Amino acid sequence: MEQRSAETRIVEALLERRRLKDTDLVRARQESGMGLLALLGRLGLVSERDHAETCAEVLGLPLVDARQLGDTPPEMEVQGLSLRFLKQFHLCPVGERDGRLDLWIADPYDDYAIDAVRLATGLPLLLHVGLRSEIDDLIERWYG
Ligand SMILES: C[As](C)(=O)[O-]
Repeated sequence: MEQRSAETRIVEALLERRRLKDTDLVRARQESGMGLLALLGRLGLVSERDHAETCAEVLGLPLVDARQLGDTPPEMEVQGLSLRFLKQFHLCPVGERDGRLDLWIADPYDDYAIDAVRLATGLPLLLHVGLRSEIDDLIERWYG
């Protein structure tokens, strides 16, 4: 159906909301490997909060914060996700309710990562956007 990419719509919304300066965006254009929004985050040009916010607006997804998560994992399995994978992709299973896996995710526009999670777990997902470092903190607190 194919109108514009989720990343493109997020970048456009960052500009329009003035969470990103057009001068900064023009300077950003690879090469660590690095997606555009990744590079903006790494150059210090978009805050984690405004990244999360905008991802949530564009994709219509709920936002979840660190107040909402307890000190140890809730219960449930969950297969196919190594601790390393969680850390690399910055996402974290946080619960299972009505036959769906609640997944806290930094980069909900990344269809490669999501399709990886869908295939590895074999579970239907419910995506919740979280600030990158908050997800990282929970992964470590809950594991390693
Ligand atoms: C470890 As889980 C599926 O119960 O957040």
